[PDB]
Amino acid sequence: HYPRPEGCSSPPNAVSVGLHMDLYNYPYLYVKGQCWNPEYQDPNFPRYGYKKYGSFGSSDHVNGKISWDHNEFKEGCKPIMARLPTAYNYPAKITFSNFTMVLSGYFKPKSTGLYKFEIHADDFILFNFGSKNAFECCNREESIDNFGPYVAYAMWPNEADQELEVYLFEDSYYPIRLFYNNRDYHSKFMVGFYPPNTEEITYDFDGYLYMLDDTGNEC
Ligand SMILES: CC(=O)N[C@@H]1[C@@H](O)[C@H](O[C@@H]2O[C@H](CO)[C@H](O)[C@H](O)[C@H]2O)[C@@H](CO)O[C@H]1O
Ligand SMILES: [Ca+2]
Ligand SMILES: [Cl-]
Repeated sequence: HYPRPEGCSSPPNAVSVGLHMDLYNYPYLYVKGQCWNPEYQDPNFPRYGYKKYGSFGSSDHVNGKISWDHNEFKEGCKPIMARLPTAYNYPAKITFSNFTMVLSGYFKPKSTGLYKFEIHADDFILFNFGSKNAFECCNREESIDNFGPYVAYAMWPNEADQELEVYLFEDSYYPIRLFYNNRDYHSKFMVGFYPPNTEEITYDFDGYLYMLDDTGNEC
């Protein structure tokens, strides 16, 4: 039985394009008995530990080509400044070597059918999906950390590749929450999907990602 998660409904004027992003500090234990912080492994971390170093940035309308694979860095145990893809509407360089990111909003299928998602993580990616898994319809800011058991849990090195299948409907916006951490050095945040009856994967979310107003009525 393919999973069939709950979605949301909204009048078009209450809909805007793209996801919300918040960026959080994630320090090294030390910079110039390993150097990187193992905190990200604690089970309380994705629920509330991820905020305890404070945040440093946010953006909105995050759309299109949101994945990356940064494997060019030469040095470990050291903060390295680099830019996010332009999909993030976030101009400043970040400590790509060590940071945490949460992306939330809604995935809207273009056709009713079965979707397969594929994620590849360095270091850590969590995938929550559905009004009863990610967050409440039209109440994203209040319920953002009330997510359920993960639909996918990818951690480098040993659990770094994951996939999942969900059956989805044209007329519904599905709450979606993507948690990413880099503890150190190289950074990979790859979230792709296969639409229904489609053999080739895509990493372009353009036309699929939306935000609804936080009215709180289930819309
Ligand atoms: C070339 C090499 O082996 N460099 C090592 C790093 O692998 C290692 O850091 C880890 O790198 C992996 C990717 O392979 C991953 O991104 C981890 O997050 C990261 O900690 C590092 C140990 O601190 O030493 C480098 O020299
Ligand atoms: Ca890493
Ligand atoms: Cl659900």
